[PDB]
Amino acid sequence: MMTNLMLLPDGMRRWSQKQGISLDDSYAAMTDKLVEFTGWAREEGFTTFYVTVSSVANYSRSEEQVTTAMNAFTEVVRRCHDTLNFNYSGTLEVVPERWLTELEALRAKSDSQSDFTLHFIMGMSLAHEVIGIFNKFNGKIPALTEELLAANAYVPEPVDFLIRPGGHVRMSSFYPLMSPFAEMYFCPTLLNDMTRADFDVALEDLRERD
Amino acid sequence: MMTNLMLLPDGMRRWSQKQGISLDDSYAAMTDKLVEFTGWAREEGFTTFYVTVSSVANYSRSEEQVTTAMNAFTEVVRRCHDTLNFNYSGTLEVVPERWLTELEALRAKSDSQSDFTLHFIMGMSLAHEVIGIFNKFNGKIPALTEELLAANAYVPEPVDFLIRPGGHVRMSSFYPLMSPFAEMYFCPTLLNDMTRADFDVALEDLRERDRRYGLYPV
Ligand SMILES: [Mg+2]
Ligand SMILES: [Mg+2]
Repeated sequence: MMTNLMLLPDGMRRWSQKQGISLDDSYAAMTDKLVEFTGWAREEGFTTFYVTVSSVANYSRSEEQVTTAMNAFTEVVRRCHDTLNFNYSGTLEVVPERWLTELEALRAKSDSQSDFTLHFIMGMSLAHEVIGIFNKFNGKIPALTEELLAANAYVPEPVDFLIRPGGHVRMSSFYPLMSPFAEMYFCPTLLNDMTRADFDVALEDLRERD
Repeated sequence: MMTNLMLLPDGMRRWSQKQGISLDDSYAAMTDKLVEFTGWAREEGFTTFYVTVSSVANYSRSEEQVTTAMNAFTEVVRRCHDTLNFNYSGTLEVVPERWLTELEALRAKSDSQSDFTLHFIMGMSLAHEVIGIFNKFNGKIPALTEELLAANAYVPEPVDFLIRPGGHVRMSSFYPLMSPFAEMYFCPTLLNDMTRADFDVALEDLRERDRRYGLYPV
């Protein structure tokens, strides 16, 4: 029975400024924090933990900025893939090949028998998502159905809860297409400053709406 | 630089409970409030004021509830259409045809030369929107382009700012397809309790935000 959580990581540049460290070191703190967060989500019973790694727009950051971020996200998977199920999706054509190749090999040997999945979405953008689905089925089916759309969306199931730390109240190209009933939670805390208590009080807020 | 604004109306049933009045009278207050809000948005220089009238799910309400709501939204347009440009879009097949006929007549009588547009989206639901676009172009084009998608989405441009009163921190069926970087503002105030000051401080919050569009500052 799916119960799933989506995180929109944010605040690494601001944290690097706050701490007086490089962007690389802030993204290293992000890797550590996302491993923590993945374990919190698993402990809390979520069946999939979705992490929005990147938008299409993000890949127009500088080459160094893209490498910093993509390496830091991939390092989460290097550390976790042997003890959870790893999957990924998105507008893969904008993801630099080096990261796609590495993430695919990690996916291929990840722990497929795990009841818990870490799922990365890369290159998020509703317009690119819809264009890809259209082009796959164009002329090949009589009509698009809700089932076929759900089976081809980047996020493969409805998202129950979405958390965005870092102070910005916006989706920034990360909205999950097939989640009309998702509950959203925003907080100012930068991702790298989030504690388990911060996560727990976010879940109190999210769970106490229903 | 030009900006637009979208409002997600919410809170009519709770307001009827709070005020001790019928749902119909709460929707009458909503009509009054939306006429106010439309004027505030125009005064603030927004090019278009978008109102998310309904989701597809809304049309599973009772027939009386649907008529009450659709009449109350249409009354907004009856009152203001003569001095602005009115347009509408959405999953129109789920809207009872009476309202489509009246709204089309009001659009025809509205001021197409106006520098301000009131735009209603009805039957919002991204799955239905996408399915409608697919079925329109299926087998008729070699590939879907961003340009064609933008020209056929319910909301005809990216939305800069959207406001959701009523306390729910969620987008329901109302997230605008072609707005990756819309700023969202939520507040607990029920729509029918919102004052001009409430609107003004929402705009302070929205306008102060640093919009980055997925990039870092240069
Ligand atoms: Mg950021
Ligand atoms: Mg409501």
